Amino acid sequence: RTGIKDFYKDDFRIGTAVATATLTMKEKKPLLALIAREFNAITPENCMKWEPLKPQDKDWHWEAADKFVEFGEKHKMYIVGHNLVWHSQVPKEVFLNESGGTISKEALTAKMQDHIATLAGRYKGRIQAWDVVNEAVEDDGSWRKSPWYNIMGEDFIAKAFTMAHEVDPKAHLIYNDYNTESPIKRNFIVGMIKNFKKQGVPIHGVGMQEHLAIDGPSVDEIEKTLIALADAGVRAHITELDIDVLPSVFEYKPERDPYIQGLPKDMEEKLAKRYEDIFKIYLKHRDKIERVTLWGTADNETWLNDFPIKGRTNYPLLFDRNQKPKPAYFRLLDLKK
Repeated sequence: RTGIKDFYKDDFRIGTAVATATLTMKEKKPLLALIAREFNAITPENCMKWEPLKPQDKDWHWEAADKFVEFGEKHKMYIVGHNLVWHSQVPKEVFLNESGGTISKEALTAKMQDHIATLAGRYKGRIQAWDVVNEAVEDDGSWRKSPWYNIMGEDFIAKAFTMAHEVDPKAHLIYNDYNTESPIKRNFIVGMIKNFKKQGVPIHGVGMQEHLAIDGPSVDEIEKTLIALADAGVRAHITELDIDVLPSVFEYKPERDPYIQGLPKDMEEKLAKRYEDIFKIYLKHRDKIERVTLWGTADNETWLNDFPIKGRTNYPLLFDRNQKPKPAYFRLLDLKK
């Protein structure tokens, strides 16, 4: 019982996000060992996305992704495949023909299916969960006007899952999305999910990205999302969990980056209290959740350091800039003691 994964077995798997640099650099070895000690599930940050894996939709770059999957099997990880079909980080050449004007519905369908057949096929039986479709719902309670939707309709989701289930029938198919605590967006998602599953579409689970803030959203809305998803027939997945502790709502300002010198004790405790309250709800509905994954291991590798404002110093994860366990981490351990 050494890592946080051992404390949370019999409940749900504790995962993290693995960067490409961690796999292709020998000086990032301590990070790899740190992940193997603490987590029992992994998710590729970028190496399995369309553009980084297949730039201009031409030649594949399996190298980075292969080292990821191999690392997972080397430690018996719950390997998650990140993004088969996403609206972002996808080459423009995909949504256009050989002219190239706007591609047709049938031709684009072939591109999506060929991509799935190749990507999911290469790691068939070696990947436990796939992020089939991601962020298909607009935050205003409607369909996202992506090229995927505007051309193939909304049924591109139904086809992506169907194709993936044919390619790798043992993989747990997942629909991922953010802002799932927003009722108007959550209702649209659950409704969409229920409609597809009724039509035979193999949707096994729905992923909550859980890009939460230090203040909100509340644990009540988080709980309601868990209940709504459970009643939808799918399994709950926490996919990209992180806690933004910086003032939000861009241009850099000395006042909106007030923790350059470090994170104060009252902030460390407010963050510890935050993570604790969230996991309290997770443990309450442990039978609904299959996996809880934090988007990164240490604070130095978070995307929130440079987004939405570049140059800031953020503390969203369980480990700090020096790979040391933060009070929030131990706070989560005490829950299972």
